[PDB]
Amino acid sequence: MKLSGVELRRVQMPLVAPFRTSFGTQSVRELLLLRAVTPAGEGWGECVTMAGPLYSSEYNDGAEHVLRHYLIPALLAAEDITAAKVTPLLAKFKGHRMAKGALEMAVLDAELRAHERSFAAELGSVRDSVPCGVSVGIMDTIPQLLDVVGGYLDEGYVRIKLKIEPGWDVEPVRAVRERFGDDVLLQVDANTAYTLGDAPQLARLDPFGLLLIEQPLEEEDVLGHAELARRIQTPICLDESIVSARAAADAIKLGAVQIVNIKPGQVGGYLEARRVHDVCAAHGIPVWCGGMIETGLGRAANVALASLPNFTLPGDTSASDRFYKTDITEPFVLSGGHLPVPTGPGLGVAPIPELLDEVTTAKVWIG
Amino acid sequence: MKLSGVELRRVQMPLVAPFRTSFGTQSVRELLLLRAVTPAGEGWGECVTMAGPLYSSEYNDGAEHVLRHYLIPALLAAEDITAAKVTPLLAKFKGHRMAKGALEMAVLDAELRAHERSFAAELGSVRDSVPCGVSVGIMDTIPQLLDVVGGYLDEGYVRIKLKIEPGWDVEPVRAVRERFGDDVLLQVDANTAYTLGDAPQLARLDPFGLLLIEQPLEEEDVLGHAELARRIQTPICLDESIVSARAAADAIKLGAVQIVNIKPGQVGGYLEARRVHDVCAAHGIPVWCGGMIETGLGRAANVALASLPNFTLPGDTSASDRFYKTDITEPFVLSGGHLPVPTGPGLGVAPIPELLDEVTTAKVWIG
Amino acid sequence: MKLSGVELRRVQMPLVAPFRTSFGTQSVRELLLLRAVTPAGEGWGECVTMAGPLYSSEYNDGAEHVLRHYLIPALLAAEDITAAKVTPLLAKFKGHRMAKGALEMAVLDAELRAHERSFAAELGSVRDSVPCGVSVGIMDTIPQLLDVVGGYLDEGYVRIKLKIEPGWDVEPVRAVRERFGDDVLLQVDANTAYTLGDAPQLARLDPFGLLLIEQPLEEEDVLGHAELARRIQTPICLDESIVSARAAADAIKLGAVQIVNIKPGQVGGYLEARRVHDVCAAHGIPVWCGGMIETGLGRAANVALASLPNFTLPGDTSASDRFYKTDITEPFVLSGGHLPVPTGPGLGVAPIPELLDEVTTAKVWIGS
Amino acid sequence: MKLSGVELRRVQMPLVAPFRTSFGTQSVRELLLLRAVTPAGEGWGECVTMAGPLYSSEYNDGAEHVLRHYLIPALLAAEDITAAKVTPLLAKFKGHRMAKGALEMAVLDAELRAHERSFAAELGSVRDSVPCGVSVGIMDTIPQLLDVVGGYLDEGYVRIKLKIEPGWDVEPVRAVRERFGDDVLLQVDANTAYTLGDAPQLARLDPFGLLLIEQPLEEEDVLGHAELARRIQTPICLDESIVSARAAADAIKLGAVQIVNIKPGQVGGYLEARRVHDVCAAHGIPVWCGGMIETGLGRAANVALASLPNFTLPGDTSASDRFYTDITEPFVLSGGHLPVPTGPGLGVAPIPELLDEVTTAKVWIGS
Ligand SMILES: O=C(O)CCC(=O)N[C@H](C(=O)O)c1ccccc1
Ligand SMILES: O=C(O)CCC(=O)N[C@H](C(=O)O)c1ccccc1
Ligand SMILES: O=C(O)CCC(=O)N[C@H](C(=O)O)c1ccccc1
Ligand SMILES: O=C(O)CCC(=O)N[C@H](C(=O)O)c1ccccc1
Ligand SMILES: [Mg+2]
Ligand SMILES: [Mg+2]
Ligand SMILES: [Mg+2]
Ligand SMILES: [Mg+2]
Repeated sequence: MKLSGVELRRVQMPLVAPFRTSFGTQSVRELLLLRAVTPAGEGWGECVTMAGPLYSSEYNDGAEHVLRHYLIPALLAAEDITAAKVTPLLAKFKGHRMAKGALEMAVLDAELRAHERSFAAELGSVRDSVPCGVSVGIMDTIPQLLDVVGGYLDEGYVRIKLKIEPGWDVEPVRAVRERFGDDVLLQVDANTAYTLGDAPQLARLDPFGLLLIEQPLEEEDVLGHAELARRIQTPICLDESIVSARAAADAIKLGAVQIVNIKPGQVGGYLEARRVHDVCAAHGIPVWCGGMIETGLGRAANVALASLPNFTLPGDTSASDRFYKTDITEPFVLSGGHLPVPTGPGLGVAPIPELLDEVTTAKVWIG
Repeated sequence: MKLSGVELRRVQMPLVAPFRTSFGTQSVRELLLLRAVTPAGEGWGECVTMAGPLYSSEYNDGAEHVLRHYLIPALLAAEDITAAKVTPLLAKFKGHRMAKGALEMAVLDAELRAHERSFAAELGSVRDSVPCGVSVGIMDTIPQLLDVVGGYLDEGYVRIKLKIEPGWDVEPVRAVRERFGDDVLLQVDANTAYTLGDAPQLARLDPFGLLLIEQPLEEEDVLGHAELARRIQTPICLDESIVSARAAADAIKLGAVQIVNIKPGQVGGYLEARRVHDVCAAHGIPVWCGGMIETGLGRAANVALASLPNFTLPGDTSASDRFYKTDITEPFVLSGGHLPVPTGPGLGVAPIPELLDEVTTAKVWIG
Repeated sequence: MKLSGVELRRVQMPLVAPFRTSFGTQSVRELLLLRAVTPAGEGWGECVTMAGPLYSSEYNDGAEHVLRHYLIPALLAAEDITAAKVTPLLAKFKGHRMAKGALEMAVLDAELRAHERSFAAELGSVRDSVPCGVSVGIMDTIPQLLDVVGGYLDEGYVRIKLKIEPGWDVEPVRAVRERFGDDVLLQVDANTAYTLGDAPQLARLDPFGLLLIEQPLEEEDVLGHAELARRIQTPICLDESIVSARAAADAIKLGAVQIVNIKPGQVGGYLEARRVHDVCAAHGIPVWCGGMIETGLGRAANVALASLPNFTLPGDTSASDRFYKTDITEPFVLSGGHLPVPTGPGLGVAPIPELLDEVTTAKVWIGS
Repeated sequence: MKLSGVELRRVQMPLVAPFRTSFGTQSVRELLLLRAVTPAGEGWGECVTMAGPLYSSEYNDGAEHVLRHYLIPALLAAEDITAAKVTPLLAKFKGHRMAKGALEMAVLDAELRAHERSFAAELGSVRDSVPCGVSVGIMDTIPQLLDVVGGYLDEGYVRIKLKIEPGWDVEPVRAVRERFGDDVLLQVDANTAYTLGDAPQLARLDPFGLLLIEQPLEEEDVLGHAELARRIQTPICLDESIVSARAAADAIKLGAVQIVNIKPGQVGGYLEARRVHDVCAAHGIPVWCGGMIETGLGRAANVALASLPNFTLPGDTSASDRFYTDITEPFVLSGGHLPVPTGPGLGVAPIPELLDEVTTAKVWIGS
């Protein structure tokens, strides 16, 4: 396979409801989409960067620049290209895992469509549907949270994940546990908002039987997470820190993590994502799939990934209408708390051209 | 697809020269071959068991029985099969990794042929050819050994591996180093033939700068290998002990292994073999591909596997003519110390019926 | 003080000689300069990013973008500004340590000039001049390397650092040792080019008595460096991995490093650089100052930093004419293998406008 | 800058009420004050030594002697001095951290005023006010204590700290918890009064939700503190043991401490105090600022220091009217907080009428 070129497309899609996290409230999602063109056909990738560098150092403009001037040219200059060979060819470029992963996603989509093989087949799926949780952001009031959580439970989601913050942590959890019982799968995500010194306060969440606390401390404080694991009873889940299979290996060796959140864009592609799943499986560490408010493209790839054997916890693979009234692909519709693994070649979904054009704010061809 | 059936075939192929290890001399390789047939097409698998349970608990007759009465029936009874689902379907059957791996190899060959995809593509190859070492057995004299080793170096092999045993260790290595110099990649394999108490004698191998010592102690004495690593300087390579990705993870955690020999049949298939490669890579542990005097079928899958990124030491992926004057497939011919990674769909090679029938001693159809 | 604005100036400076490292041969150094303007006066900062993201994830264009659209706007919106408050104000922007460090450098220059205090005073200098080593890149032949090393020793540099790479390691070190003796302070830098599996080959460096092997493995493989340290004899020095005081603390706790290279831009500024120095001092770990082929501006701040008490090994603070025939500032001239710590307010140095304009390829004003 | 001289002053100041700790009952605080004179201006330093060697080996008379005959001469003999060079210049004198820290304090005030820069600026303050706790000494009865702490809570203090001793520990804590509730920030300090053999009693303090136990065992028993920390559940805080940044580093490496009390005079000055803050911060260890019943001079420097980012627990930086009247502008509590001074240097200076009023001795060491 020789890479003919890549179309970078900048897309803006409005959310049905604002989503508030430890670093801001967002009403519209700005995305970066890649259409890789090979003699065999087209392939699509999605970048999980956002407008600004508030979640990680990568953001849309920087991803677009590094892709346009380094990564895509490097692949275009290669004598032969395959999805597996993408990593060695872009290795001399330090960092930029989300851009690399988006590019690899597009390459792998094209490659697999050429072989009439799905992402689920290539990654090694063993399930035909995946159980799906939902991630509920920070709310302004407690009743407002209880209402949103009850609505999502009525829709059939099998797990609730609450974004927590200093000043908004023990109370919601208590409110949700009191109104909805102890049998609901409940977990929290802190987005690096705490410090090892906040260990007593986080221990106040022990009686509520959460499945996990996701990334309480800073991205690079792996040892601090191992220390925190000794002081609380809720299992520690790492997200922002898990950027590679080697990173998961090291965090496990150090006792810093008991459950791993695999974000394919964050680890540099779905291939590395499978590798993270595999090392965690070898060490007895459960994994689940993380979300980034993706379109149907990334959502489809994520459902494929989430059907692998060591995904023993429901992922952040919600339905399309949880974020978008109109997805740019075939919509993902919740059925009994589950999503069906796509079966078509490649991603099993593709942009609907009229819908994609209505949300396209920019496009450029690199060739 | 749905598995339509499996042709189980017993093959007897004579070796160019006897091959002697700490547990016996092999002169005729008795093998078990599998032909899986689906509506999509054919696939070939090879079992690496031997006639008797001298290397492991698995042997040809026992493999045939467990395949015929448990594994193949279980796969035939599934509504849908994929190479990835072979492991969950055969999970209720404890053990029998080599038979399972052969069955998976045949299913995967058929699956990949249906998609016109090579083993190298599915496993994640990054090289078009692999560098090849050779494994030299125990000899009667030192001059014999020196002549055989020089003959293999003149053929262009890039690494020499010496089978060692009590009474045949320090002297052959000294002889090889004195006759051929310090630049030859040299390593030894003992096949569990030593004991922790023999640690001083193995330390007598320190001055010669071997790459590794392969399986000094027994299959289950992993802790003993960690102790041996504290007592000797030559890096320790585990073979018979590496039966799964979890086994490798555990041995790495215990400081029992610094280089891993991946034998796909021994770990239960090529998919598990890739998982072992990935687990080792996350821990900084180099891997290389192991041999079992396979035919061109297993040899082709081995070359594919050995082209993955963390196979950073030359494997036991020798040419066909080091073992067989003919071989049942298109031969693997050494060119500049390298073997070319097959590019055809599936294994990229298939049996030549004329030759295969000449060496078949039994065949049965299970469907 | 409120920041009135920042001038971003892009500069292109030709090198006296090519400089080759594990990721390329460089003939011209492309730089970012920041001119912070406050009611009290001016301050200068320098970014240590390079043209492309070959050394780290940050590169010139990306640094300029994040500065222009996030960091400088964030500071302009601050009611009160001090160099110390730069870190909390930019905390919500993850990463971009080199851009942040350049901005903090400019703010700190302005603040210290407003208070008539030098960088050396603010950082805690204890000596008036610093000893200087030199970093020599990969060469084409061994004789070329021997000639360059002898020439640099004749200039009076007190330490030699050789860029090493797979295939160009044991031989250059053996050659330098044989010709120039056992008393030359010698050390090597690999720029992440090796792997734990390459441990035997790096052990072949054990007899030549190097001070350190700098960053043999990847940035994020800290455990791998501790394990290499168990298998070899030369002390392990971390460079690319030391991005913060917390990073240094963790590497020391894990046994991954015995000597730390402090690159102020790499850790996000000179205040964090001091913090790294203090952490390493508290654990008995020597530090030395790292270079990024900076102008006289970054060089002045670097010698100031390198005059702190725990910088007990010569840093990559070479003289100006080692890289540039004409520095944009007053030059730094080697005197007996030392450079003098500036004494003026702030950096103790400022760009000479005729010289700076000759090498300026772009400039933009971001302001209120 | 060339030190012109230092005026040594003995100050005797009445406390609002006696203050009792496990090492004695206090009725008047005798202190030692320093007036450094440089050509650029004046600076004031305070020594935290007390009348006798009851808290540490340093006491007022001995501090004055080592200053008058060794430390001040050494600084006077120097061509150029800066606050930073004070430590290297007095380094050949083993020990005497409190005297050196006071001398450094005065030199730094003079230096900072000469550059019209505050202490908070040099140290790197990021907050304009700091939250203040109060330290309550041993009382004669349980109700007597409750009146004192309730009065301190009515004044607006945000944390209550109780001095403990053999015979005064579980009971005062139970009383405060039941009378004043579970939301009061409460901690205890033993001043080395217990042993590892007393570990059982200190385990009885676990149910009441204290923030920490300050210095249970002797200053030099760091290992015993790590042994204790395994055995009890309330966090361990070290005070007397933290005498340098290297000492905090060593205690953290040994697991002997999770919260550090930074006493600038005890660690040898405010510069070292900042270094201790930075070391703990790099290790994820919260710090808080400690008091030594200082005047407004030490109180101003302590408030500045306590406004650095890792002071995440309210320090012993109580209001001036908790002990005194003060020889500077009093520090008046506002909503449980004190304001960080903004003037040059300390931002405060003695009011001559009040300073002379309490001065018992004066001597000039100079040129
Ligand atoms: O369902 C979805 O798509 C979202 C789930 C989600 O919260 N993703 C991550 C996280 O776990 O931090 C995230 C990342 C950035 C902002 C907000 C959230
Ligand atoms: O090139 C080849 O196929 C041979 C390499 C080799 O020695 N394989 C293994 C081993 O490591 O014990 C083996 C195991 C059992 C019998 C014979 C060999
Ligand atoms: O003398 C100087 O300024 C340079 C010294 C030096 O080598 N700096 C670093 C390094 O350590 O790799 C570096 C980083 C990137 C390119 C080239 C060098
Ligand atoms: O509020 C204040 O200034 C005092 C707080 C305090 O108790 N300081 C220390 C200590 O922690 O042991 C101390 C030292 C000497 C005597 C009495 C107390
Ligand atoms: Mg998360
Ligand atoms: Mg073997
Ligand atoms: Mg370096
Ligand atoms: Mg105390």
